[PDB]
Formats: sequence, C-alpha cells, structure tokens
Amino acid sequence: THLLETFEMSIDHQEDGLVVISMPVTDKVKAPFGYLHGGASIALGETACSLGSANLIDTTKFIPLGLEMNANHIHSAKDGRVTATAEIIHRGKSTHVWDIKIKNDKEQLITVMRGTVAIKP
Amino acid sequence: THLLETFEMSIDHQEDGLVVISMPVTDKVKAPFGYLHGGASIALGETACSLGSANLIDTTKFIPLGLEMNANHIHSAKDGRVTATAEIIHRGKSTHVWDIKIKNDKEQLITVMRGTVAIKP
Amino acid sequence: THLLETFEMSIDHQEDGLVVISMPVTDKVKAPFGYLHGGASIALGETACSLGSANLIDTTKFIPLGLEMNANHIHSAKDGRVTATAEIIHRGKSTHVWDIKIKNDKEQLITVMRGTVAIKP
Amino acid sequence: THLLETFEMSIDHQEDGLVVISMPVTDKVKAPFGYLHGGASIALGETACSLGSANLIDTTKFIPLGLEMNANHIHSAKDGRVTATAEIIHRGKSTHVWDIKIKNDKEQLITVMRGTVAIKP
Repeated sequence: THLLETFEMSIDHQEDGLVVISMPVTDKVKAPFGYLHGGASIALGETACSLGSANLIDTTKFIPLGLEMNANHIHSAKDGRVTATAEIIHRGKSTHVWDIKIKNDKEQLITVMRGTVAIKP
Repeated sequence: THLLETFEMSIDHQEDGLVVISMPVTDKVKAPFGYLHGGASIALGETACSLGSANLIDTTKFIPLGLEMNANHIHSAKDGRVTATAEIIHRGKSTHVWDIKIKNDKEQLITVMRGTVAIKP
Repeated sequence: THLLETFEMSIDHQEDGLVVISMPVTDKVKAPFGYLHGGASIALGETACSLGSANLIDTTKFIPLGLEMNANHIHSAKDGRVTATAEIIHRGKSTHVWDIKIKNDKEQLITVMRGTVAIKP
Repeated sequence: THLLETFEMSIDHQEDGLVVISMPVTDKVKAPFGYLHGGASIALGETACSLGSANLIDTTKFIPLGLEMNANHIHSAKDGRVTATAEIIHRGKSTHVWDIKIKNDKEQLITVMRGTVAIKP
C-alpha cells in the first residue's frame, strides 16, 4: 500500500466510474500551521482516480498512469476525516478524465480537482 | 514540521524568489506499483512554493495560502532523492504565481507544476 | 460586447450560480484543421463564469476578474452550436470557483473547465 | 487562417522548441470592460504551442491535438500588441508539454500558461 498505508487511506466505496476514499487528518499529514496539507488532499485525489481508472480497464494488458492533475483549495480541515469522491467525466480509450471533490466532516469542500489519466500498455 | 517531517523534506537552498527542497524516495511515499507517488511529488511542490511565498512577506502580518495547483507527471522516480525547484513568476500584492520543476537523480523531469498562492492576513 | 460579439455568443439561460451561453461554430472560430479552436471554447467558458460572478456581486462596488482557468479538451466540434454550462462550485468573499462544461450538438463533451474568479474593488 | 486570421496573429519567430507569435489588441478581442479578453490571450497561447508541436513532428503522418491548457491571468492588456512565447518543456513520443508566457507592450506579464499537446495519427 505504500503511501496509501502511510496516509491510512480506506476505500469506502467503489463502482464503475466512481471511487470514494477517505483518510484521517493527523499531525502526520498536516501543514505546520496546521490544517491538512494541501498536498496530502491532492495525493488522496490522485489515488482515487488512479484506483478508478484501474477498475475500469483491463489490468492484464493495460496500466493507468496519472498524466495531469489540477486542484483548487477551498476550506481547511484540522481534524476528523476527509473524503474524496472521484467521478469519471470522460472514459476515453487512451485517456480518462476524472472529477474529484474532497470534503471534510462538515461536508465543506476542502479541495476540488480534475485529473487526467493516460491508459498505457 | 508534520507532513514536512513525514516526507523527510529538507531545504537545499532559499533566496528571494527561489526555493529548492528535496526528499528521499522511500516505500513510505511510493504508489503501490513501486515508483514515487505523483501526489507526494505534488506535495513537495506545494511545500516549496508555500515556503517561497512565506519568505517574501511579513509573516507577522500575512500568511501564504495555496489557492490553485496544477501538475504534469513526466518521468518516474524509483529511488534516490527528488528535488523541487520553485521559482517565482509573479510576485503580486495579493497572489504569488510560482513555477515548480521536480527532478529525479538523473536530472529527469518527474513533475512540472504551477502554483497560485494567496496572500492572506 | 466585443469578443462576445465577434464570437456571436448568446445567453441561453441565466440564474444565480448558473450560466448557459452558446455560440455558433463558424470558420471565424475554427483552427486551421477542420474543427472549433480549443481557445475559442475556453473563451466561451471564461465569459460564462465572468457573467456568473458578476450576477452574484454588487456590480456598483466590486468587479469580477478572471484569475486562473484550466481546461480539458475532450471531443471536437465541427459545426452547429456549442453550449457552455457554468455552475458555481464555491462562492467565497474574495474568490468564486466555477465548473464549466461545454457540449456540442450531439451531446458530446467538447471541453471541461474550472475557472477561478477574483472579486476585487 | 480561421481564428488565427480573425485575431490577426503573426508568427514572429520559429525554431525547434520555440514559437513567438503576436497579435493586436483590438475591440474585436476585448472583454466588454474592456481590456484584452482572457480567453483571447489563452487562444493565442494554445495556437503557439500547437504550431510548435507541429514543427516538431512529421505532419504528413501526425497532427498536434491540444489536450489540457491552464492559465494564470496577471496583468491586463489595453492596446498595442501582445506577444506569446512558447518554449517546450518536455517533448515526449506522444505528448508535448509547453510553457507559454504572454506579455504586453510595457513588458508586463499578461498571461502565463502550460499546455499539454497530444500527438495523434
């Protein structure tokens, strides 16, 4: 699990075109200020659409590869859990485009993101 | 320190408009396939331009807040260290815009980013 | 109207937090290849959020200013009209964040876009 | 031709990995307010990295296809010409990543951009 383990990520739900993953906001993933580090949030998002694209393709002859990621940071989180919901926007043969919304415990948007995943042999 | 300590980041060089930060590529920050997780590289970059903006303002009066971040993933990193060089593009009164390039051991671009930092009271 | 005139843009529908704007796909807005220029589509989207943020503020005291825009180009538009649907994501005091989806005649996603608008005196 | 023609773009310089293209700031390309419309500036940049990728490939067999564009608007352009300078960041087999900086007359940064171009058969 690597990073996924380091961040204590858990997959709450998966279906085709949809991934919901969450993680605890701990000292380990805070910025020094400290509220959850924007980078930690983004890493959760990239994990979510990587898992999604992997679930949508044939693992045996293909591999999903993050190509482009972008993010707006909105509210902050200092405790509880944050939850990322990745929903697919486009399911191209070569690329997938995902929409990711990351919320805290108060249902506030913490980060809004889009990711582009290349599908490679 | 928090995430900065979790990822074992260290500043190699700072001067007005420039930050160079690096970190070792360990299992703790890999994706499960065995290469540095794209989100960890992005976290490195967000950190670099947050420090850079903090270095340009009166921090008794203002805080830097990451507003928008984007990133292209280019080559991968399996081991060694990765290094983020953040150079400022625009130092405005209310927003700073940063260019960040991240490279592995063999000087390959792993990630290129742009970061928009809000300056808040 | 300017560019909005040059592009023959027109507002299909408007309400709080929502803007639907369309334009004809003409030779004037085409890339030298056969289809609508990606930059023309993005200009439609940026106009859409600018109008929406304007509709959400006191236009006699503050003014909306595009700050950051990002776009995925998914499908092509060869003819007919394209339509941008901008829905607001976060309505902050100093920044508005918008989701924009642009579609052609055949219900295909042409462009998906996120736009950040500064609110300023 | 087409949008290039509409915007009166002039290719000022080309070499491998570099494209300099300018255009006049006319009412045609203004926002209503109105300075140069952000979208017009972005279309100029997307044009520059499209031409640059075309210059790098066998256009008897391949075409450049804009995949992702992002942009920070910085200063505004009121009149004269604006100039887009596109330099390549990464020239991959199937995708190219470009930096584009767009300036006005008074040497001010109007727009900074990163463009991701797909190389398609």
